[PDB]
Order: sequence, then structure tokens, then C-alpha cells
Amino acid sequence: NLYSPFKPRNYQLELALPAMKGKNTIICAPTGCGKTFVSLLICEHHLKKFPQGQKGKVVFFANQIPVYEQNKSVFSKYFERHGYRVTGISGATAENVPVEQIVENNDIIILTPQILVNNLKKGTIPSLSIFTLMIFDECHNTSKQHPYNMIMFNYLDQKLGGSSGPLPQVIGLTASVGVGDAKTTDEALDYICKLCASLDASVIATVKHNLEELEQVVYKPQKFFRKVESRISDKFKYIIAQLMRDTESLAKRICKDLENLSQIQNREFGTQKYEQWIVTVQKACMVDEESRICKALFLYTSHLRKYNDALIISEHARMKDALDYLKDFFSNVRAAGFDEIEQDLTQRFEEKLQELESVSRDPSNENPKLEDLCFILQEEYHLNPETITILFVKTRALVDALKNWIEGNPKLSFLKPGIHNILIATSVADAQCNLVILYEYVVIKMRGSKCFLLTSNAGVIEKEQINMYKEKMMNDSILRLQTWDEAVFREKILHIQTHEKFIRDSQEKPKPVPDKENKKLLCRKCKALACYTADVRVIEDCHYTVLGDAFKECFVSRPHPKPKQFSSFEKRAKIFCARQNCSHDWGIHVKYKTFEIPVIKIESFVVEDIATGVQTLYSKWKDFHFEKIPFDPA
RNA sequence: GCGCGCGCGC
RNA sequence: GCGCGCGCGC
Ligand SMILES: [Zn+2]
Repeated sequence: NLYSPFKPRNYQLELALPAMKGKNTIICAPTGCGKTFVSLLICEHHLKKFPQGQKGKVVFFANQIPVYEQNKSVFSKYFERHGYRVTGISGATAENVPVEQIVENNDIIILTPQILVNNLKKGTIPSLSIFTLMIFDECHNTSKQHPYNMIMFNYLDQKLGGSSGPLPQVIGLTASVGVGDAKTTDEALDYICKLCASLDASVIATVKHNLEELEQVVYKPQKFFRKVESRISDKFKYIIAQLMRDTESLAKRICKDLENLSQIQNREFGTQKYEQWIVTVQKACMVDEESRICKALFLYTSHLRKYNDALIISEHARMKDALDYLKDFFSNVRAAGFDEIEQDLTQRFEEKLQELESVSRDPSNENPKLEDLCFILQEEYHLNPETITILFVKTRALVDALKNWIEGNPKLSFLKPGIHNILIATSVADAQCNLVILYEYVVIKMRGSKCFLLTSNAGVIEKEQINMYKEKMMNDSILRLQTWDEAVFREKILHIQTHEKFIRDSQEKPKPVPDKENKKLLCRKCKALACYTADVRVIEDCHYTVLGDAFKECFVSRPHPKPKQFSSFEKRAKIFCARQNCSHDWGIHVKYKTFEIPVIKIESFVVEDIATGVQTLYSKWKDFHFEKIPFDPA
């Protein structure tokens, strides 16, 4: 892909120009236009421009590991013939290697930003002056408390409170600078100017002179929005909902306080949030004596899940599909395993089968949205018949529902659906597709194409039109500030930077006063006493452990199938409340400096005042202001 | 374990 | 800000 002798399009040269002039630039161009190659050009010119005797140093920031890897590879291959030493550092590297010496012995360093934040903090890397060029990938993240913005806080602290050493050139790559919570074009302009100030950029580089050349290869689908209406009378949903109430009551019979077993609140039937609730409930009940209870509970939650699925299918396909799904499920349950609970469940289902059948086959309960879909399909194909279509639905079951519905629609006899001899690809998640339809879907980021958005929800339409308006404000604002003289703009930016810096330095949180009184840490679920706060030690300023052998007998440990390591310790296992019927998630168990020690999260605990009985809940240790004692190998 | 960003609700 | 959820990082 990015590995063949790339020959530049004119727009890439145009984009590369201001950066090669030494200007701090935000390069803004669509996804897949070759901003990476542009960055290669800029890096090449930058390194090559130094007179013999001098040498530059370039750091490229990547936010995700895959990007880190792919650009490490690309950069390593591109500057092969040049002789430049190319390396990279990620959380998989450090802390295994001495970073300062790596940065010193290399010319092109690909980094995840948090590495650099860490090494600026610890002072291992003293100044950003060892770099002559910085490249930020996805530079629009340079805002708020993002690592990019921290690095740039270091940069700007060096620039404003002036400091002897030279600052590197800063380059940013993005496809959209964003507008934040802008409602007016002026607020958009202010936001964009703020982003430019955060990156110390004086130029926004967009394609202007070679726009035609760009648009000729950019996926810009014709956006179509179609608001559809849903059924007024749905008795199917009423019935299934009653079944689900029955099942949840049955579940509460074997698990009181099921209502406080998950943190997900105000669940509703036939939603993805309910699905998530099922997931968390099954999670918070892993399958001695408690395992039986959890197995029963598992059966109940499984059936609830099937019911939820069916409700969704009924919402977006036809009742027949939902009932068919349910019938396959219950047939399968009847087949491979007869249990008391299960047979009871299928039995409670079969007492409702006939009424469900009647509501299903009722032609007044048919789904109006499918008519709209059908008509869109007809209209699009009865024009261009060699049309290949991709259709996005929101569940795996809705795929099969839609497919069955298509293959059984006389008005759609010309279609051959698939999940070359396939006209329609129906799917859930993932350019050469000339027809895209988002049939009630939850995202179009990836030679005459259009995109349809079918939904019964008006808020989705609203959201989309809002997004488009924001796009327009963004582009207009960018043109506007591109008109300005660079010096005026630099003055403005400078004083924005001064303002922001002052705000940062002033709004430092005043150091908190700790209540040095000893308090109780109880299990949040079962309320059993886990420990006391005086046995608690802070590790690496952000992590919390408990001392003593007394605590070792208060938690059981289950081995982590994903033993990942960080720049501090290795997550070996997870820990739980040792009461053999609670088993609440308490945190993890780590290997830290050859020590095998527990690390706990305050969100799994209640803080009780000993003298009283006053309890308090904390989600973050940072908000729990008690006497925080440092850890010590003793 | 902690940190960062986004979405939804109040 | 709080709650919930998703995504990413050390
Ligand atoms: Zn417990």
C-alpha cells in the first residue's frame, strides 16, 4: 500500500509546501488522500536540508499501536536508502530500554505520546530541543488533557517563559479540525484558532489549487435522509414484554437485589442497553454453591437476551421474523438439554405462542418502514441495475431478518442478497459500493455513489444535519483565516497562548488536606470489611495496595487470560471478595518490582467512618482525600 | 490498576 | 459535574 515508489499527486506537493518553508502547519485533508506520503516528503526535506556537519531529529506521534507499527514500518522502509536510523518506542518497549540514549542514537523516532509525557515528567528527556521537527498524527486531539496537549504544554512553557534552546518545528495531520460546541461561525473560528494556538501553528494547509484533482478521487456520497414512521399498535411487544417481566421475576426469586447487581440503570426492553445490562449481570456472577445459583441466573438471563433480540427484530423487520427467531431458539433449547428451569421457560413461552402467532400474521401489524426500504431499492435499481448495494443494520439477527424479508419480497425479486453473484451485502460493521443504506443504523468513516439514512428517530436526522452544519462552519472559518496575513495571525495566536498559559498556571489545584483519621474499606457489594485505610500504600503516586497478611485472606484470585504489562507492573490476575457467594470485582494482582501484590480500586469499596457508621462512596482515588502513605520495600 | 478521548442521560 | 456506555493508551 504505502510501500511502492509513490509518485506525488500535485495536491500532495501543494500540501507539503508550507511545512517545507519551515512554517508550523496543520495539514488538513480527507482520509486516504496520502497525508502519510506528505509527511514522508516533509520529513525527507527536513532531514535533507541540514548542511553537512549538522543533523536533524524527527519525532512522529501515533495514538494507537496499529498506526505506530504501520508508520514505523513505512518510515523505516522509505528512509532505507538514505541511511537514517529509524526506531520506535511504545508501551511494549519501555520500560525495557533507556529512552534518552535511543532518542540520541536515532534520527526518526516513532512514539506513542504518553511515552514522551512520561519522560518529560520524569525529566529523563530534559527539553524538546533534541527534536528539530515534531509530527502529530490526528492532530485534532491536541486539546483538553490529551497527551498531545501535555507535550505542547511543555513546548509552550518553553516558548512563552522563554528559554535559550531552539524549539522544533511542529506539524499536524488531520482530516477534520473540528468546531467543538460551536453554534455560530464565530465560535467555530475561535475554536479553530484555539487549536492552532495549542499547536503553535501559523498555517492551515488545505488543497486549493488542485481541488478538481482531489475531488476526482475522494469518496463524497450523495447524502439522503428519509424519516420513516413506525407501527402504532404493537401487541407483540406488549406480550414479549410481559414474558420478560415474568422471567425477571423468576430470576429475582433466586437472586434478591438483582436490581443492584449491575450498575446500568433504568433498563428498557428491546434496547442495546438492556443487552449490556444482561452482559454485566452475567459478568457479575461467574459460574461452588454460588455457581449453581449463577447457572440458573445464567439460563434466565440467556432467555431474557433472546427476548430482547426478538423485540429488536420486531422493531425493525417483521413480527414473523422475531417469532421465527424465538421458535428456532426454543426448539434448540428443547433439543439439546431438558432442565427444570429451561422446560419451565419454554412452557411459559408456549402458553403465549398462539396469541403471538395471531398478532404476527395480522396484516395490520405489518411494518411500514420495510415498504420505504423496498421502494428506495426499486427506485435505485430500476434506474441503474448493475448497482451493488451495502446495507447496514444494527444486529446480527436483523441481518438474517432483512435477508429473509428480501428473498421473500416479490417486489424485490431482482435482488440476490449476501452476508460477484451478490447484489446486496447486508452487514453490521466494517468505497467501491455505489449504494449505501443505513437502515436504522448506529458512521461512514473509511464513481457516482449515494448514501441513504432510513430512521424512525428524528434525533438521528437532527444529529446528522447538525454535523453537516458544523462541517460548513469549519470550512468557511478555515477559508476566512487562510485569507489573513501570517503576522497578524501569529500575533493573535501568541496572545491566545499567553492567556491559556496563565489559565493553566493559575488554575493549579490547591494541594488537598488529608483526613488522617483511619477509616474502613468494606466490600461495596456484600459490605464485608476488606481493610483499613492505614494499611493502604500508594504506588507510583497513582496506584493503591494493602499491606499485611491479614488482607491476603480476604480476597480470592482468578488468573488473567490476558497478562498484559505496563511501564510499572505486570497484571498477572484479577482479585475478588473472598466470601464464596459475593465474588465482587476488587481490582487486580500484579508483579511489581519482583513483588506479587494486590492493586485495588476504590469504586469496589464503601468507606465507613469507624466511630460513627457514616458511609461514603468514591469512584476515583484522586477524590478520596485521606492520609496517602507512600509504598516502601520493607 | 491508573490515565485520555468520545457518545448518551440528568 | 454526576451516572452509564463505548474506544484508545501506559
Ligand atoms: Zn463482598
